[PDB]
Amino acid sequence: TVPKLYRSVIEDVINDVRDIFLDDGVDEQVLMELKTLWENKLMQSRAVDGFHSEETENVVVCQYDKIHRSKNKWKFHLKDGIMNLNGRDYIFSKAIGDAEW
DNA sequence: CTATAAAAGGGGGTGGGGGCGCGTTCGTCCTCAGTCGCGATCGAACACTCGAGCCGAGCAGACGTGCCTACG
Repeated sequence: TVPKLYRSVIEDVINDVRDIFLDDGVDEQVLMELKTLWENKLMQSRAVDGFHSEETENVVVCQYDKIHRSKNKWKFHLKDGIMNLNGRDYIFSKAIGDAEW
């Protein structure tokens, strides 16, 4: 669920930045060095298992719809987020958060 | 202990008042036509002169009538 999105968006940004670099004048081997060392760093971080491998706190970043406060109680309407928990990573697109302050 | 409510303090915004600067209007300046005083000449009248002409007086005389004497 995570490497599928990572492969799709890394090939998306590669096939978009091809014209960006060749309109800024550099060799295609420089583009290849970008993608190659970028997957080297995904090897180095050692959190998700994928392709180039076979060849600090818990932060959740996201977006919100509404944060509601009924006096003590908080209600979070979070959406489109990438969680990093227990070392590993997960994705979500919706989250309801009940919070006692 | 944590949450909610109420109270107090601080900050911001709006309104009012005061001060300063722009604006207005009449008292004070600025010509300019109509008229006064004086020389300046001009026309009308007035005083003086001078001669032309007429009139009266005056005087010498003539042209007559009457009135009176030496000669035939």
